[PDB]
Amino acid sequence: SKLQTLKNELIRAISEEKNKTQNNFGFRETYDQFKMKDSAFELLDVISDRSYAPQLNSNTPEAENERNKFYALMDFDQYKIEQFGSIMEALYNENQNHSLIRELMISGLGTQISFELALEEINKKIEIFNQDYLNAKINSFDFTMKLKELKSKLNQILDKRKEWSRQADGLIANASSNSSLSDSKSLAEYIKKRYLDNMQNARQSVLEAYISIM
Repeated sequence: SKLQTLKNELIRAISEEKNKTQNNFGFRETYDQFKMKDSAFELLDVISDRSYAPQLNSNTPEAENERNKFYALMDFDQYKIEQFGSIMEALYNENQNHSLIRELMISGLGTQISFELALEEINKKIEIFNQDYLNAKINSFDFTMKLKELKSKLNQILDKRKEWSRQADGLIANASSNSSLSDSKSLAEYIKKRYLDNMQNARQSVLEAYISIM
């Protein structure tokens, strides 16, 4: 079966992606939350009743789970997270950078949440469609188009989650050596000009991809 190949490919790819997002492997959050406890994580409440959405830096298990999505965004790579946290900490000095910091954390954490919801959405749709085909509600051509399109959305979200991640690498390569030694304004300006739009667009793209699967 060409069809069974396609479907199994997909189910495996979704699985591996799902294992990733988890596989801490004894990854441990540092005590200062990679320099973001008293900076970036202070500027937001948990993204995923809303009065009880804890501060993202708090000692609650829901804030920890959310911070763990940020670290998944950065592949549980502790020094990359630290290098990003330290630029956030440099920016936090001037309260006029705070809304940039918040915007940056929304683009990233937002990218990861939509990513993981989309993986789950794709999985659900494969299952529904397979039953529909098992129940002979749909033929193999319809099942194949659906799977192809699901597969294409998977590729869009992977590429875009990676797009964000490389934005973050660029900024780290430039600024994690010296951010707290730099003019804060120039550092903010650099980020806005080089990185912010690419980050926000990675986020929108992944978001719209997830929306288009439901």
